[PDB]
Amino acid sequence: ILQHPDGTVLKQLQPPPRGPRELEFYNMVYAADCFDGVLLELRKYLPKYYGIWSPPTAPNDLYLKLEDVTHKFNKPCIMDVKIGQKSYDPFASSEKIQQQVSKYPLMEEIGFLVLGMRVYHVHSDSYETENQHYGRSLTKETIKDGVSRFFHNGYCLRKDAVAASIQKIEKILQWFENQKQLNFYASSLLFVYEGSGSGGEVEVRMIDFAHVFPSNTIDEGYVYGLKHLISVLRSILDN
Ligand SMILES: Nc1ncnc2c1ncn2[C@@H]1O[C@H](COP(=O)(O)OP(=O)(O)O)[C@@H](O)[C@H]1O
Ligand SMILES: O=P(O)(O)O[C@@H]1[C@H](O)[C@H](O)[C@@H](OP(=O)(O)O)[C@H](OP(=O)(O)O)[C@H]1O
Ligand SMILES: [Mg+2]
Ligand SMILES: [Mg+2]
Repeated sequence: ILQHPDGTVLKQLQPPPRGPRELEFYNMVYAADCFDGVLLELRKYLPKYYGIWSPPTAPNDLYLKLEDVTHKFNKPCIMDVKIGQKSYDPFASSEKIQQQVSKYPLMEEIGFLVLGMRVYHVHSDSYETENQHYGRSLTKETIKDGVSRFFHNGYCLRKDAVAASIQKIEKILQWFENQKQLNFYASSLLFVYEGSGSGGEVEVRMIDFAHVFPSNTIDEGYVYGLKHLISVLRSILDN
């Protein structure tokens, strides 16, 4: 992921089949001649898409040019949460299924996995980061405090950002409850709030679409993960 001063990011296409699939997902959603109401609504929850991009001198090197969801923030606090009960897709091999379940064998039970966070601490004007091993170490007993950490700025819990997050996730859940044409595996929600007195800006966007597939069913694992995440955030409001 390359961050560009124009308010965009360039995401390098992953090797096939993942990179090509993510490209085609964005092309499908953002097709200029799209009149599918489901897809037009989905656009609101994705980074804006500016098409495929390559360097002028390197047509081989393929990127997606996307809105930088963090651009409007002064001190963005960022968390990436993988959503669903399964982080492997319908065409995964036995080995891949085993790999993915072994990365986090609680995915079926919890329905989400924190991939990382970067949190602004007001007292020290500095960021604290957690890597992939943080979320993979969370259990049912520790998931609430694990998530809470994202919203704690060193002196208080940002319940404003928690409540805003619930409200934005709820609109995404509504979209999911009103479509049966796409299932999303190994995709994430990106949470951003303002760390730096009306810093009430919050973003929750869907990202990472290397494993989205056509379907004829509600995405039940995704819905389960969103509901559980909402449940956890709601309990944090009682702290
Ligand atoms: N559109 C975006 N705006 C801001 N940050 C982004 C955006 N897309 C990705 N990122 C950041 O880059 C990280 C990795 O991007 P992602 O699409 O998940 O790639 P990967 O397929 O390598 O997991 C995310 O966790 C997020 O912090
Ligand atoms: O973050 P880590 O610990 O390196 O582990 C990776 C992580 O689970 C990725 O989400 C996954 O890609 P997919 O979500 O696309 O499966 C990747 O699979 P890969 O090794 O097959 O790329 C894993 O190696
Ligand atoms: Mg990702
Ligand atoms: Mg990915």
